[PDB]
Amino acid sequence: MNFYSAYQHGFVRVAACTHHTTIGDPAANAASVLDMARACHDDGAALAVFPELTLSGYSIEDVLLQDSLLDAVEDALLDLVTESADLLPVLVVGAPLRHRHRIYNTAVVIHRGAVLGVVPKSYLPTYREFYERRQMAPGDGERGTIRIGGADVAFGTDLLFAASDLPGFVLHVEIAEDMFVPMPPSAEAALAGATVLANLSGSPITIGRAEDRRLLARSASARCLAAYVYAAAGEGESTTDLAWDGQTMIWENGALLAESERFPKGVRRSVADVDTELLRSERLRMGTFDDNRRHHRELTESFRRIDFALDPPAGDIGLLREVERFPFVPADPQRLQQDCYEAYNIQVSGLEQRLRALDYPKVVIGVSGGLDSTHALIVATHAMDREGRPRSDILAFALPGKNNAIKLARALGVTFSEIDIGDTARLMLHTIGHDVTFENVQAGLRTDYLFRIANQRGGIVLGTGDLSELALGWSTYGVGDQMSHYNVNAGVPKTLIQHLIRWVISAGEFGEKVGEVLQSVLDTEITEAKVGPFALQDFSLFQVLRYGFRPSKIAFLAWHAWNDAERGNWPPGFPKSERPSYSLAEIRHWLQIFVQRFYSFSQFKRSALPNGPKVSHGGALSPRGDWRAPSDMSARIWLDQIDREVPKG
Amino acid sequence: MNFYSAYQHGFVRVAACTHHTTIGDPAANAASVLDMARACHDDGAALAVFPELTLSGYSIEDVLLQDSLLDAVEDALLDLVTESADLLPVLVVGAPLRHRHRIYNTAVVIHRGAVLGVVPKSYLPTYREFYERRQMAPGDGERGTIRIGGADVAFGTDLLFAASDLPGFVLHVEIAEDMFVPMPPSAEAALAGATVLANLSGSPITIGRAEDRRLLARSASARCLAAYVYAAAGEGESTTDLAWDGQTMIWENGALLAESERFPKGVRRSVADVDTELLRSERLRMGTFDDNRRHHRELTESFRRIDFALDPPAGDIGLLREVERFPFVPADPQRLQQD
Amino acid sequence: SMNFYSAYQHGFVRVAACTHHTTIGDPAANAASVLDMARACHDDGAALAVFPELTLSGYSIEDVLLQDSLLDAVEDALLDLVTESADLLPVLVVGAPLRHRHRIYNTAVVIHRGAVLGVVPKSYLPTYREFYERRQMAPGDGERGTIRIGGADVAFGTDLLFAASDLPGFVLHVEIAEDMFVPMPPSAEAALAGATVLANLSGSPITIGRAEDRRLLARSASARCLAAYVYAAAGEGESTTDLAWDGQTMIWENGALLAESERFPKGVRRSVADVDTELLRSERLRMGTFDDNRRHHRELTESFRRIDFALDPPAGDIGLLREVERFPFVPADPQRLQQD
Ligand SMILES: Nc1ncnc2c1ncn2[C@@H]1O[C@H](COP(=O)(O)OP(=O)(O)OC[C@H]2O[C@@H]([n+]3cccc(C(=O)O)c3)[C@H](O)[C@@H]2O)[C@@H](O)[C@H]1O
Ligand SMILES: Nc1ncnc2c1ncn2[C@@H]1O[C@H](COP(=O)(O)O)[C@@H](O)[C@H]1O
Repeated sequence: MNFYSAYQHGFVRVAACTHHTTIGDPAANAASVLDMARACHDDGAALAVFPELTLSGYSIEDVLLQDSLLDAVEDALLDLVTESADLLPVLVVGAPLRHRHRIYNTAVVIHRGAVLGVVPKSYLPTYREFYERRQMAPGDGERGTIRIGGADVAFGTDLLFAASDLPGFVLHVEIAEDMFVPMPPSAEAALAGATVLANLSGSPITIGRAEDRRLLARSASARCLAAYVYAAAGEGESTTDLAWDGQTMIWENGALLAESERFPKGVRRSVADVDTELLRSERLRMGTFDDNRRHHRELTESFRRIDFALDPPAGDIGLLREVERFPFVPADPQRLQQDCYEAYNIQVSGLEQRLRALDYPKVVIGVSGGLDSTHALIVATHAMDREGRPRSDILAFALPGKNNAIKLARALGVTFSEIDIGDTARLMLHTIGHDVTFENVQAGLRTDYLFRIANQRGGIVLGTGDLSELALGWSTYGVGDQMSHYNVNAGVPKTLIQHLIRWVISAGEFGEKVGEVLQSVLDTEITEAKVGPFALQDFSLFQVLRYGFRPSKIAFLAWHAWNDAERGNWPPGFPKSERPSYSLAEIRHWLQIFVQRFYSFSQFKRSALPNGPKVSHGGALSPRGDWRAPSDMSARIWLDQIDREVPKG
Repeated sequence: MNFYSAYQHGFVRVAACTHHTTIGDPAANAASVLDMARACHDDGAALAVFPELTLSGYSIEDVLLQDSLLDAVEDALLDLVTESADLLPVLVVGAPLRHRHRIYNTAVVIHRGAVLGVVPKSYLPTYREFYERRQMAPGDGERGTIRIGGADVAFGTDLLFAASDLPGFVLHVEIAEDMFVPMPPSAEAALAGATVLANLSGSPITIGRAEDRRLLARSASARCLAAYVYAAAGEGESTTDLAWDGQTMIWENGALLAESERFPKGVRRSVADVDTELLRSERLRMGTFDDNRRHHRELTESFRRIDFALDPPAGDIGLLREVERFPFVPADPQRLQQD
Repeated sequence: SMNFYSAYQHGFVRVAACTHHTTIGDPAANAASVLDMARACHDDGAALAVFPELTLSGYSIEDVLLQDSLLDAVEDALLDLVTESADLLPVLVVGAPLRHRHRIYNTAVVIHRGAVLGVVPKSYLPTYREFYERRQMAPGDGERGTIRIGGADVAFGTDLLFAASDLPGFVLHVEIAEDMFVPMPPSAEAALAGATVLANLSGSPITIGRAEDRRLLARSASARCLAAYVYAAAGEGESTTDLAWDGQTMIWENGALLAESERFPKGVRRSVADVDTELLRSERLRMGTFDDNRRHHRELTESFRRIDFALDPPAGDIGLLREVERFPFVPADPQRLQQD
C-alpha cells in the first residue's frame, strides 16, 4: 500500500466551483466549465459541482424558452461530454433540458465521456424574486430516461451515483431550493445510501442569505451524516434585478471543510478531502439513522444506483484538510474557552448531584501538587460553594511516601492535613518479604488511608485519574489510585486538563492568591513516557473511541497533524520551546504501544470503574457508557495492521 | 377589539420549562411540574413543555421497568390531569407509560382536565452513552388509542393538537432524538399543518452538544416555517455517568426568541410570544413548502387532528418579544457590520 | 444398479453442528479453527457444517465489533475460507459481522465449493438482560436484495432457501440464535415454504436452565416444522468478562434427538448425524394441515428465493450415523418402555 495516498486512506477529493457566467451563451459557459474541470483534474479531484443552470445562465428568464438557446445548450453539453473522456472527476453541470412537454432545470452528471444521469430540480420557487415555474417544470416524481445526444440515460429525482472502486463515495444531486423544503430529496437519498450530497445553486445574494445557506447546508450535512458540496452562481449573471456572490462551500457532518471568497473577481473553487470513513463510522454507530431508513423503506428502496469506476490517482497528492493536533483541545480560542466552560460545569454539576444525594458528606482527596488532583480540588470547592457547604468540609491530604499542594489548600481554606505513609509501607513490604510492587504498595496505601478516613469522617473519596490514564491503563488497579467513590476527571483527557486550569485562573473567581498558586502548579508541572507523549496518545484515543479507525489511518492523520510544527495552528498556551514535531517512526512507535495497551492490557481496569460524568463529544471510557469491550482480548490484529501498512519511518 | 392584547394580534405565549428532577419519585416531579405550570398559567401561557421522561426521570435505566415505579408514574400523571382543570396552558409532560407489551417513552399532552393525546418517541438511541431500546419500545408506526385512567385517548406519532379558537396554533410533539434523524416526525407534521413543534429532551450535556442542539432546533424551525420549543433535563438527573445542563429554548423561523441559563441552580423557564401570523405569512408565500406537502400527500394526510378550546386571556399581558425599531438596521453591531 | 450400502442413495443427508475454538478479536485464528473442523466434516462425507453465531469475530466482543481493523480482518478471513471451500464437500454456514449499507449485520455466510451462496442476517436482536445486540448491529428482518462480498453480488436476506439440485429432500434455511425464540420465527415460515433442514448459529451465553430452554425450542421447532434442526453454540475462547459459555451442539429431527455433544468441553466438538430426508418427506406427505397452513400464509411463503447448488455427495459406503432401533414398537430405554 502507498501510505502517503489520501485515496488509499478513504479520502475523496471534492470540488465546488463557481465559473464565469456568460448569460445566453452556452459555448462560453462550457469553456469556463472546461477550464475549471481541467484544474480540478490536475488536483486529483473526484467530483466538481457547478452552479445552477451553468450552461445557460440562471438569470435569463424567458430567454430559457428560446429555441436557439435550448439548442446551443445541447451542443455545448455534448462538447463537454466528449471532453470529459480525458478528465478524472465526475462533473455535475447545470442545464435547461427539454424532456417530454417542457424544459427541466437539471443537473447533468458526466463522467469519462458519458452522461451517467440527469437530475431535475424538484421544487421551483415562484414567489418574491423567483419566477421558476413560469419557464420550467417540477422534476419531483419524474423517473425513467431522457435522450441526450443519441443515448438513453437515467432521468429523475431517484438517482445515486456509486463509485464501484470507492464504496464510501455515493453521490446524490439536488438543486438550490431542493435543500430548503421541510423534506428535501437529499435526506431521503442519504437514508438510501448517499454519502456525498451535491447542490447546484443560483441563489441571488440578499442581506442575510449567506447565513441561511450555511444554516441549511450545515444542518443537512449533520442530520444526514454526509458531505454537502454547494456551489452558487457569481459574476456574469444578469443584474437587471439581482446581485450574485459566487459563494462555494463544502461541509462534512456539520463541520466546514472549505469555503471560497464571496463576491470574488474571477472564478473560485473550494477543494477539500472528504473523509468517507468518518461518515461510514458515524452511520455505523448511530442506529437510529438506519431505523429512520427502515421506517421510510418504500421511499428509500426505490433509488436507482448508477455505477461508475473512478480510478483515482494512487500516489501522494497531499491532504487538503485541516487535521488539528489536539482533537480534545480546539486551536480556536473562542472555541477552547467554550469547551473549558462546558468541561468544568460538567465536572462540578456531576459532583454536586452525588453530594446532594449522599446528604452532603465531607469530601476526601489526596493532593500531590500535580495537575490532576489540583484541578480536582478546584472542582470540589466550586461544587461545595454552589451547594452552600463550608469549604472546611473538604478534607485534603498530603500523603508523602507539593508545597503547591499545601499552599493551594491554605489559599482555598479547605481542611488540610498530612499523613506520612512510609512506616505503613515499610511494615507492608516487610510482611510480604519484599519495581512494580514497591511503587504499588505506596499507591495502594494512599487509597487505603483515604478510604478509611472517608469511613471515619463521613466523607467520600474523590478520584482524580484522567481519561488518558484510563485509556492507557496507567494507574494502580483496585487498591490504588484507579479506585474512588466518585471520579471527577475520569472523562477529561490529560491534554485538556492544563487548559481547564488556565481557564479557571483567567476567569479569576477564586481570587488572586489561588490564581498565583494555580499558575505555579502550571509552571512547575509542565517541565511516564514509557507510555509516550500524551499529545499523541490522546490523538489516537479520539480516533479509536469516536470512529474506530484502523491503525494505519490513525498514523496517517497524526503524521499530517504533527509532523511539522510550523504548519497548522497551536491552541493558546504553547510557548515555542514546547511545540514539538514528531516523525513517522515516532508516531508509529507510540501507536504500537497505544493499541497494545488500549485494546489488550487496560480494559480490566476500566471494567470496574467508579462513577463520574462523561465530558467530551469524543466519548468517555465507562463500561456502563461509551465503551463496552472484553477484559481478556489480544491486540494482535491491530499490531499486525501496523506492521503491514505503516512504513518504518 | 382590545388593541393592547397580544392574543388578539395573533400571538401565542409559549413556555419551555426545566423542572427539578427527583429520580425514581413521580409525585415529587409532579409537584415541581405543578408549581411551574401554575407560574406558566399566571403568565398567560398557552403551552408548557417539560423535559423527556419528566415524571420518572430520564436517567434511571432499568428502574423504569419496576412495577412500583410504573405505578407511581400513572398515579402522579392522573393527579396532574386533575389539577390541570384550573390551568390555562396545554401541558406537555414526559412519562414512561405501558401500552400493549412494553413501555413507551411518551409525551402526555394535557389540557383543562383531560388528556388530549399521548405521543411516543419514535427513535430510541442505543449507542455511545444511550441505552434506550433496552427499556423502551420505538413508537414509530404506532397508532390507535391508549387507556389512561379509565379513558381511551389518542396514541401515536401522527397527532396534531389544534386550538379551535386560535387557528394559527397547531401543536405537534416529538421527543429528543426524533429531531436528529434525516427525516424527523416534526418535518412531516409541519407539512401537515403544525405551526408549533415541541421537543421534550433528556440530553445529557457533553462538550459541544449545546451547539448541536441549537443547530438542529434552529434549522428545524427555519426549514419548517415553525416555532420550535425545546426543554432539556437539568438538576436532579443521575450523575452516575452523565451531567445535565437544564437548557431551554424557543426558536421561530430561524430566530431565537428566548433561552434560559445553562447549568442553573433551581428551576428555569423560557417564555416568549410566538407570532402565529408571521408563520402564517411565510407559509402563505413560499409555494414550494405546499408543493413539498403535495409530493408527500399520503404521509401528510394521515394526521389525526385533536381539537381543543384554549380561551386565552383577553386583556393586556404585555408582549414577551424583542421588537427592533429598525427592521432593516440590526441593533447588534456585528450583525449590522455584516449587513 | 444402485449402491445398497450408501446412506446418500437411501435419502440420508449427513449434517454437522460444530463448536470451534474462539479467539476473540482474531478472525484469521477463528477461520483456521473453522477450516480444520470443515476438513474433518469433509472427511466424514458431511453435506452441511453449521458453526456458532459471529464465528469469525467472536460473539462476545461488544463495541470491538465496530472497529475498522476488526471488520477488515473478518472480510479477509471470510474470503480465504471461501477460497479453501473449493475443495470441501460440505456447505459451510459461518457467522460474521458484515457491513452492508449503513450498518453491520450479524450474519451467517453460506459457503459452498468456492462461492458464497447467500448471506443471512439475524432478524431479532436481543437488547435486554445480558444482551446488548442492537447497540452494535442492525436487525435483518425485512432486508432483501444482495450484498457485495469480495467482488460479487450475492443474495442477502431473511428469505433465502438453499436447495440441493441433486438431493431434492435437502432444502436449507438458516436463522440465528434469538430468531428461534420469538412467537413467529423465520424458520417456521421457511419450513412452510419448503425448507427441510433448519440451521441455527448460536452464541448463547450459558446460564442455569438455559440448556433446557434451548432444547425445548429447538425440539418443538423440529416437531412443529417437520424438519431437521441443526444447532451450534459458542464455547471456549468467548470472553468471560461477564458470561460463560458451554459450547453445546445438537441435531434434532421431527422431535427426536439425533446427536448432541459434550457441554463445557475441553477442545472442539462436533455433532454429526445422518438426517433421513425421506422420513421428513413422508410426514409432510401425510399431514395435510401442514400444507393448509402454508396456503393460509401464501404471500409470506411464496416470496422465498431459492438458491440452487449441486452437492455431489460420496456414492460409497460411509456407514450410517444414526441409531436404528431393532423394535420400532418396543423402546430400548426402560423408562420409555414402561411409559409405553
Ligand atoms: N486482564 C486482567 N484481568 C484481571 N487481572 C489482571 C489482568 N491483567 C493484569 N491483571 C492483574 O492486575 C494487576 C496489574 O495491574 P496494577 O496492579 O494496576 O499494576 P501495573 O499496571 O502492572 O502497574 C502499575 C503501573 O502504573 C504506573 N502508575 C501507577 C500509579 C499511578 C500512575 C500515574 O501516573 O498516575 C502510574 C506505575 O508506574 C506502574 O508502572 C496484577 O495483579 C495482574 O495480575
Ligand atoms: N506524594 C504525594 N502526596 C500526596 N498525595 C499523593 C502523592 N503521590 C500521589 N498522591 C495521590 O495519588 C494520586 C496518583 O498517584 P501517582 O500518579 O501515582 O503519583 C495523586 O494525584 C494524589 O491524589
